[PDB]
Amino acid sequence: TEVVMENVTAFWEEGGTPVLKDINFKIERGQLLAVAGSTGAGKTSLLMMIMGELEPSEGKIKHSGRISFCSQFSWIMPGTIKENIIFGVSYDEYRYRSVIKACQLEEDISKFAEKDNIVLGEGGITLSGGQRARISLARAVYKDADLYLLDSPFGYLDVLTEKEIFESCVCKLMANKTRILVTSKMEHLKKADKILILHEGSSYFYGTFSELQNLQ
Ligand SMILES: O=c1ccn([C@H]2C[C@H](O)[C@@H](COP(=O)(O)OP(=O)(O)OP(=O)(O)O)O2)c(=O)[nH]1
Ligand SMILES: [Mg+2]
Repeated sequence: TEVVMENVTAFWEEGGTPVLKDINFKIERGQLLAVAGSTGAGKTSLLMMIMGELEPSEGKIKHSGRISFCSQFSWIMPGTIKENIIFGVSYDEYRYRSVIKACQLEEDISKFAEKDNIVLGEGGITLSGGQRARISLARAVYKDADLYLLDSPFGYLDVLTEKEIFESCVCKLMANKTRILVTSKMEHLKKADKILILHEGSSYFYGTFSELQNLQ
């Protein structure tokens, strides 16, 4: 097992409403967990618990290894698009090119005369929301880690682009890696090894897409 939550309850504020209530799941090494649910349901908070920024009041948690986290709020720091993606990690041409292809960024980059040395975050180019989201995803996927926490990374993307990048990046490029993906899209739940649907902190559903279809 790579990540376990067992009867986890947690609070951001002592004496408040629990942000997570009796949460249970298990991910084996290399599997994909999809975490779904409405705004405020506790999805980012669950990721924060895995990253150690929120401790459980009840229950047990297991996880080891390096984490790579992709925030639901895309961000850019001053520097080239290549510097933003490798972001202090050692550079390898093949690895970098595999990530930008999987994130459909080779298309965007090929159109600039400076190519991967185009400068971001310094008042020149103003990136679209979709461009910033794919750069942020690429940054998180480039990092070598044992666990990838991808919090709603497909912001500003149309449904076909989202589908293509989910398949090329999350399913193929990252096929060997333990992944938690916060997402609500049907294909992503169908392809995940397990699904956790949160509602107001509680487990609305936990199991597989097939199990949910069998309840209809
Ligand atoms: O530092 C924090 C983060 C969250 N909350 C609260 C706000 C909210 O009532 C609850 C759930 O927030 P979360 O960000 O975990 O929800 P989400 O499922 O990620 O919502 P969204 O889909 O809008 O990202 O946790 C806090 O009090 N403090
Ligand atoms: Mg969130």
